[PDB]
Amino acid sequence: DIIIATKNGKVRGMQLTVFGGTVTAFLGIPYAQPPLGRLRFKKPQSLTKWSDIWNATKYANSCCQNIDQSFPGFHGSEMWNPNTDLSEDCLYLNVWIPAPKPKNATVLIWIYGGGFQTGTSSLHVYDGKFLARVERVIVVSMNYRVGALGFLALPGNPEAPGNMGLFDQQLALQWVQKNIAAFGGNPKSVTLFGESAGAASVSLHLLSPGSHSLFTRAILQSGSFNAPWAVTSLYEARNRTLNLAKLTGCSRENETEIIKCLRNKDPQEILLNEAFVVPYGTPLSVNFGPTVDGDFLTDMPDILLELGQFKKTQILVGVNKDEGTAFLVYGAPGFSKDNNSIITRKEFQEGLKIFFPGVSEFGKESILFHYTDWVDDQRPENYREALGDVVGDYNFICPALEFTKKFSEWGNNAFFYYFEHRSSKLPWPEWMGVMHGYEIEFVFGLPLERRDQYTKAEEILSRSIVKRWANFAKYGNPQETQNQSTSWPVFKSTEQKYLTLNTESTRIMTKLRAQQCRFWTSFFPKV
Ligand SMILES: *[C@@H]1O[C@H](CO[C@@H]2O[C@@H](C)[C@@H](O)[C@@H](O)[C@@H]2O)[C@@H](O[C@@H]2O[C@H](CO)[C@@H](O)[C@H](O)[C@H]2NC(C)=O)[C@H](O)[C@H]1NC(C)=O
Ligand SMILES: *[C@@H]1O[C@H](CO[C@@H]2O[C@@H](C)[C@@H](O)[C@@H](O)[C@@H]2O)[C@@H](O[C@@H]2O[C@H](CO)[C@@H](O)[C@H](O)[C@H]2NC(C)=O)[C@H](O)[C@H]1NC(C)=O
Ligand SMILES: *[C@@H]1O[C@H](CO[C@@H]2O[C@@H](C)[C@@H](O)[C@@H](O)[C@@H]2O)[C@@H](O[C@@H]2O[C@H](CO)[C@@H](O)[C@H](O)[C@H]2NC(C)=O)[C@H](O)[C@H]1NC(C)=O
Ligand SMILES: O=C(NC[C@H](O)CNCC1CCCCC1)C(c1ccccc1)c1ccccc1
Ligand SMILES: *[C@@H]1O[C@H](CO[C@@H]2O[C@@H](C)[C@@H](O)[C@@H](O)[C@@H]2O)[C@@H](O)[C@H](O)[C@H]1NC(C)=O
Ligand SMILES: *[C@@H]1O[C@H](CO)[C@@H](O)[C@H](O)[C@H]1NC(C)=O
Ligand SMILES: *[C@@H]1O[C@H](CO)[C@@H](O)[C@H](O)[C@H]1NC(C)=O
Ligand SMILES: [Cl-]
Ligand SMILES: [Cl-]
Ligand SMILES: [Cl-]
Ligand SMILES: [Cl-]
Ligand SMILES: [Cl-]
Ligand SMILES: [Cl-]
Ligand SMILES: [Cl-]
Ligand SMILES: [Cl-]
Ligand SMILES: [Cl-]
Ligand SMILES: [Cl-]
Ligand SMILES: [Cl-]
Ligand SMILES: [Cl-]
Ligand SMILES: [Cl-]
Ligand code: NA
Ligand code: NA
Repeated sequence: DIIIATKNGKVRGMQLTVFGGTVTAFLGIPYAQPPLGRLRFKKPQSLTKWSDIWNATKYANSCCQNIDQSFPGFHGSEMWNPNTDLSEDCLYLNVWIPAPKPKNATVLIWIYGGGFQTGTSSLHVYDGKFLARVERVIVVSMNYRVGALGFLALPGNPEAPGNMGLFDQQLALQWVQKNIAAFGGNPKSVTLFGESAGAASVSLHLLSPGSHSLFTRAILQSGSFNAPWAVTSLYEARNRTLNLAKLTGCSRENETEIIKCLRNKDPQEILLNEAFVVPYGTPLSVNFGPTVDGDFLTDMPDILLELGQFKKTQILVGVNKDEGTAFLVYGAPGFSKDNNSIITRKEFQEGLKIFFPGVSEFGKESILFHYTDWVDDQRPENYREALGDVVGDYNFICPALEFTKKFSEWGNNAFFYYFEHRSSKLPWPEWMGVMHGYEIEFVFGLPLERRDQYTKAEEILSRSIVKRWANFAKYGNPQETQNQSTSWPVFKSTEQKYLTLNTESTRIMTKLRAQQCRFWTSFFPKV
């Protein structure tokens, strides 16, 4: 029996057998008053002390969210849907500590993605027990509010100030500072890592002054705040808030009377209405996301990045080879996970209208012009691969690259990776390649489980990635120093070296997607 005295009370964990060893898991520790009733849409409130032994032996409720129902019964989509009950009462976190108890272990804090509308820390691919067992770090992950319940914005109004889900994250980082030493953890050695909207979240903690003292280093997988989907403007946010008010019958004149009316609405009413607050949205539609609230985020983050206004520390940043492919089968005409998705020039043009709905004809033409000059015009995959590249370069790869160049220009070490391995267990079709989100299982060491039917070469690749991530968190330097590994050079703004992650030869390359990213980063924002 394993009871720890946290600052708010005693929690009891459970014992886990992992690779002939043991991990102690604390699942579902609460870190805030449940944001219910009059607390819905507010910032999270501190938790009152309990005098019993809290039983932290099962994953807690997931936060209210809409489910991906586009492919019922398909593991490729459903692996991402919540695996606990949905509830507003969802502000809980998990802790995996090595056995026996460490003395001063580095802590890894995971922040999941999901487009800021979905996600949960209880997902199988976020199980931190392998990192605890293998690298003797402490893995922490938290649930945070998402969708309108987490990011509805009436800027300046504390009844719904925006960025509540980011403050949920922040309060959990504070829990680790106040409590993790009781678990064997070193609160002075905390590395945030996250993927997609989780990665964008991590980058925003690098800008928020309130999070500066709550972590040491940061890892950003397939995401950063300067990606076009990551920050809702004050314009759209209030137009989206106001729409939601109309759809729910809550249009009032006193701006607080609106919030009051959305608080007697059942969570389902709010959820089913989030889809329509945007007139013509995209598959990547972040209906309710981070805004410039003037509390968590003091200015527009592009300006903060550009003028060096962020925590000075090391970062590890990276992207996958085919970020853009997953989105094509959520709306692009002619695409389907159940065929090879050979699309015509006309279908490609229609696809740009889907992903760039309010962009001018000239802007859409300029995308076509940059991506439709190929070596071979007979190649029938040409338009199919071009549209995936368009979506991935615009939405993920070029913003991550630009974040890395700009962040490192202020003098910190940065490490950039290009993940190009397609999991042998990937349930999506082959033409979709190295998809968005399918490095995560390698980062968490799932292929280290010999029973799970990954190949040997994947166990090795995961084993090395896990080492490099752990060395990064522990030492600010993501090297594998023992097994004659390729040395990972720092990403400098001149040479822009990066490391490729794959099962064969890990190489050092320069200036990833240079041509494509000059278009997206220099020319396209003019249109
Ligand atoms: C746990 O270790 C810390 C030292 O942390 C080091 O620095 C961090 C930035 C991180 O990178 C870790 O890997 C390092 O191990 C100890 O902190 C010291 O505390 C004493 C007070 O007793 C203080 O005088 C020292 O200045 C601190 N050292 C540093 C480097 O800041 C802490 O005591 C250790 N905890 C336990 C329980 O042993
Ligand atoms: C700001 O919001 C308006 C209002 O959104 C419309 O009504 C909501 C209830 C929701 O159902 C949305 O999908 C609706 O679009 C939007 O502009 C509207 O555009 C549509 C047609 O595209 C049409 O209803 C009206 O022309 C507009 N509604 C008005 C004027 O009330 C759009 O999101 C934003 N419009 C502007 C001008 O900023
Ligand atoms: C690939 O499939 C898409 C999607 O069509 C559906 O899925 C298929 C697997 C099959 O079950 C079809 O019967 C389904 O309709 C095809 O796109 C459709 O194309 C037809 C005619 O070209 C058109 O009428 C539909 O509107 C299209 N639907 C969508 C969602 O785009 C596409 O033609 C298939 N491509 C190849 C190369 O086989
Ligand atoms: O992740 C989103 N929404 C939550 C959805 O319940 C689940 N996602 C679909 C999965 C399919 C394969 C890998 C990716 C996840 C959304 C998004 C928006 C902005 C940035 C990143 C992601 C999105 C993702 C894929 C396709 C369409 C939309
Ligand atoms: C919390 O859970 C306890 C679980 O029962 C046993 O507790 C320890 C001693 C281990 O042996 C464990 O494996 C067992 O399952 C309950 O005894 C206790 O009443 C519970 N308390 C609350 C408040 O739910
Ligand atoms: C809106 O209602 C709140 C609560 O009663 C009140 O404090 C505020 O002054 C009202 N605003 C206006 C403009 O009347
Ligand atoms: C290095 O190789 C040895 C070979 O036995 C293996 O046990 C070990 O896990 C490897 N280490 C890393 C970090 O890959
Ligand atoms: Cl719960
Ligand atoms: Cl519910
Ligand atoms: Cl599961
Ligand atoms: Cl899986
Ligand atoms: Cl490539
Ligand atoms: Cl052509
Ligand atoms: Cl061009
Ligand atoms: Cl998988
Ligand atoms: Cl093919
Ligand atoms: Cl070299
Ligand atoms: Cl390239
Ligand atoms: Cl250059
Ligand atoms: Cl150009
Ligand atoms: Na390339
Ligand atoms: Na141009």
